[PDB]
Amino acid sequence: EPKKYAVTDDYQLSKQVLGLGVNGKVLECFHRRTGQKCALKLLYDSPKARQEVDHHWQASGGPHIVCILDVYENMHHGKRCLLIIMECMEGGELFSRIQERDQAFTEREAAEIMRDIGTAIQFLHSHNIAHRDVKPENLLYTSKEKDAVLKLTDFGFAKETEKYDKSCDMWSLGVIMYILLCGFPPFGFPNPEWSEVSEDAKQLIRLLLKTDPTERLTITQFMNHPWINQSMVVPQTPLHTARVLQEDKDHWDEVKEEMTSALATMRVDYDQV
Ligand SMILES: O=C1NCCc2[nH]c(-c3ccnc(-c4cnc5ccccc5c4)c3)cc21
Repeated sequence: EPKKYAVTDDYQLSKQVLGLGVNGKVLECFHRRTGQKCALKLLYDSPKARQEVDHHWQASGGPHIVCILDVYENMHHGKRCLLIIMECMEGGELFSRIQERDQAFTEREAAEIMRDIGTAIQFLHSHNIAHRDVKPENLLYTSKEKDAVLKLTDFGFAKETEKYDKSCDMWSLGVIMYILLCGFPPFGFPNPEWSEVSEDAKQLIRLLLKTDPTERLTITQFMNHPWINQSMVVPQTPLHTARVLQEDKDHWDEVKEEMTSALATMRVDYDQV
């Protein structure tokens, strides 16, 4: 299953960094014989690294999941490492693409995005995998083109399960959906940004952002909600999202940082009350 020969036999590596995960850095690379641009995640070997490889491998091929192409077990700097070769997500991050629109971003488009993310979580939860770190850095597009596909990645905190772990994914969906609809995170629905958002959308968010994890919707309830299930019928209402993301771009790193912190807090064995 994992290739034991040198990854450089098959791939020409670059030093262009494409992203950073808890277990390793993500580099650009090129398949030596097809020329296809790909992404290489370098994981120094460990049980956590073996878990990530195992979980991403099982999830690879599922809807809206970044696909693994190859996995290599190599020696690097005298250390045993695992190299995950993934499809190159040349469209970049979800919210950067929205930010780079001027053009109308509609509530229907947010509903289609959320349905895509929910489809990925639905696949994972039906295979007893909870992601536990769904966040802007992990939501990527296959290309900069209009027909790009949104996919989830990074299984470094994934866990084979537990209703609590799955409810942390559902909380992530509510946070992402909140930002999708107004351009700032929930950490009420203030006017003017939320003035014209439908009642279905605000109802779904409140059901996902319950403080009590047992009160949060499951992914099945999420996918059956009319805002998701009937996402095509969702009003084409133009949102403030792109404009707000541009206006607040200097604070975007802080938004990502506190979401990362909130997600890590949900993963601790024992937390304060
Ligand atoms: O596992 C991860 N944890 C943290 C972030 C991340 N990005 C990736 C990743 C994977 C594949 N392609 C990319 C990628 C992202 N952004 C790009 C922008 C422009 C060109 C290529 C890009 C590739 C990123 C994986 C991970």
